[PDB]
Amino acid sequence: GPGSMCMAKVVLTKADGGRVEIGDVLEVRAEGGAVRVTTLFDEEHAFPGLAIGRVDLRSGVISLIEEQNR
Amino acid sequence: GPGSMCMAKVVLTKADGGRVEIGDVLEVRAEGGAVRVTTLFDEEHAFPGLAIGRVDLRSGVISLIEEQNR
Repeated sequence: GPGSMCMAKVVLTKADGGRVEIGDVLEVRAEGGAVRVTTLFDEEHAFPGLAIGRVDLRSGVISLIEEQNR
Repeated sequence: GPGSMCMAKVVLTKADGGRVEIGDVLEVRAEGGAVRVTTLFDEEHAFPGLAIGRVDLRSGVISLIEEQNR
């Protein structure tokens, strides 16, 4: 199989108050105005006005929050 | 049954310019003015004026950056 590795899921909330979730994530990045997310299958996603809030390596979860410096 | 667990490292830099690294990280949390870091062995570290910059599950690496929202 693939051997030793780690992977996770991202969860976030829209300006509408709607929840959104992304599986099979290999990396997450906070830019100077947005959060970026990239999967095992090379799909990239990007969300303006977010920041990275919490990370958990036991559960395999990342939670994003709405940034307040903007 | 196989082990489902993962852990990371955290990397950051002090206001004195001193480089800092933390191993065996279980979870990380950005509060409204500080980052907190908790280990697999129930130790804890805390750092005011940081935010989470990157989370790289492929490598097991978390990177912190200086908060601009002060």
